[PDB]
Amino acid sequence: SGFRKMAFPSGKVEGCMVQVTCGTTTLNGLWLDDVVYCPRHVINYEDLLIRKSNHNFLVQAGNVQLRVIGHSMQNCVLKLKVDTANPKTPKYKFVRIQPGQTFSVLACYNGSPSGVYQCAMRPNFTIKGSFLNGSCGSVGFNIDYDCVSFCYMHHMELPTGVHAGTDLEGNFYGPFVDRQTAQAAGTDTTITVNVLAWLYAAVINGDRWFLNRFTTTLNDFNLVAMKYNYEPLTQDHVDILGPLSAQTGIAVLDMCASLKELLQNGMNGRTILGSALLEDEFTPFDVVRQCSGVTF
Amino acid sequence: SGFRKMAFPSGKVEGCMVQVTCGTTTLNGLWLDDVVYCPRHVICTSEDMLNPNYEDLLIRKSNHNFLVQAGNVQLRVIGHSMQNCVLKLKVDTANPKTPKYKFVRIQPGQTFSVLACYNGSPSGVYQCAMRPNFTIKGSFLNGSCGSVGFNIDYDCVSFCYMHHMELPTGVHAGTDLEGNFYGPFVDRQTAQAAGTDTTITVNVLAWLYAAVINGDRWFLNRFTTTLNDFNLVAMKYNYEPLTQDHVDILGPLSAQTGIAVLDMCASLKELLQNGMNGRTILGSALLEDEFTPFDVVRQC
Ligand SMILES: NC(=O)c1ccc2cncc(NC(=O)Cc3cccc(Cl)c3)c2c1
Ligand SMILES: [Cl-]
Repeated sequence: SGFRKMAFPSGKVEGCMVQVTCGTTTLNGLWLDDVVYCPRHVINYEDLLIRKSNHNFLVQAGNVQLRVIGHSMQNCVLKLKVDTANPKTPKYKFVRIQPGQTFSVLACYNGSPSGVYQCAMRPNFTIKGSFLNGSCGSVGFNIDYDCVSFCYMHHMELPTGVHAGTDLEGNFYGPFVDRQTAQAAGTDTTITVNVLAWLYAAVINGDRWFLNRFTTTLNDFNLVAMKYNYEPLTQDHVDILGPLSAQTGIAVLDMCASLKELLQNGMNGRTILGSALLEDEFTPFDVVRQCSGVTF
Repeated sequence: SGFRKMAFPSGKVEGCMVQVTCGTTTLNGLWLDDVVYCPRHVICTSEDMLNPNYEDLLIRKSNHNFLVQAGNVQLRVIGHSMQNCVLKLKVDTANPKTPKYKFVRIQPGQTFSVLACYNGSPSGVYQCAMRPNFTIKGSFLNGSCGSVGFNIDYDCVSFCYMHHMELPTGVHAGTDLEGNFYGPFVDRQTAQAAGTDTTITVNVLAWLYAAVINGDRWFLNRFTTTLNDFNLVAMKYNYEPLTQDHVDILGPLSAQTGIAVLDMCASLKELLQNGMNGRTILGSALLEDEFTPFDVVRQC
């Protein structure tokens, strides 16, 4: 029993964190095999990069200085070729995630990991993280068996306190650019399929006060979701929720009628899994994994 | 900016998790140097759990009855001893991945990270607090016994909790790494219940200071309070009494924000009276009590 916001064990990623210094700027890098990946803003980026030599980039792995022997740019990520392969390199892939998907973040400062938290890629492509100055280059990831799938690298904080970054191939999530200019996060929405998954997790843990005898059509629910700044629920989301529906005996559209009643009438002084708000940062897969105990 | 429930990086603890099997029971052990620490209830059957005599059960065991597995390697047990509710299995190999560590006993209100494990394999990490009633509101399934709680301040891992059992309300009970339980609990399947829980007042105050540091002041008011009047009101909402030690501990956050502790106590009194009125504080519609004054200073 119990339901916590749970991150993946961070050990496989900790063994990859390094410090990258270029001039006055110090940030974090990801050392995989013989390449160190970091935000290109550590340095017209092609014009700024052509003026740099390998010895201008100082890379520190623990108390050891790594020698940079090459450098190249891929989108908004700088790739520093080093003379030593990371002996701690885990099995890994670079994957691009979609809004609504969750991942763990290993927040780092000076190439030293300080904390790990779980979060979701918001529908507006920002993340509600917890980062201070020096956190740039911190990474987001998921784990599948023994394979680490790197999905995010931190680049900047927006004026509202939310965060923006890229996949590990340097492509930004969202309409952001890596420079000091007027940029704002778009109006955010609630991840509907995730709220539904969290309602199924509450039923599994013995919280059934919000259940009702009613059902709804997907069209009627989507009109209600549009009214309350909730993302549209598609047939794919309904299919994905299938296992949780079979486990609890509550049809997905039956759980939508509960969500509709919660949106129109509130919680009435009650909580669900210790929360007075509807939680949207647990995917259907996170709920099944936390209520089954899958290990890495 | 931002404020998240943040756990310590778990790598130093992952390299210590092993699987301990005794007969039909399989649970987790903590491998530090040449000793594997695990709940002594690994020697029990489900029947034995009503009134186990651990000394009588342990004397019937030999070293080869305990199967210890570290990854794909079987460790050889060369000795065994019991210390309170923890079993200490001497093994023939020192853990090469043993970090710098200490065993510390924490007090209610203190927070720590938990590395939840099954079959000696880590599955997840979360942050939690030792409740005033000595239970933890964890997320643990069958097989999670032996999972550990820790803090990593600087490069030293301070182990403070080992998971032993789930109570009927879904909350969890365990021991420090010397095998002494937190709370009036016993490793017996006897009728045991968590005492009435309360809110950790010093932690809610710390979290209100974190909100002010992140730019939010909507909840502040022009009033102050005496410590006694604050306690008379807060105890009516099931809040723990605030002591002079708590007021002293909040000193740095008071100096940073310019809001005296007893003025912050007056905003807390008002929040309990009024509720939030559709507003949130650091993305929460409830008053959060699982961040200590130390966690707020560390994260903000
Ligand atoms: N499904 C379960 O059996 C279950 C679920 C969540 C569980 C979460 N934590 C622990 C489990 N087990 C026990 O508490 C074992 C036990 C029993 C009595 C006395 C002691 Cl000291 C130990 C858990 C089991
Ligand atoms: Cl303590």
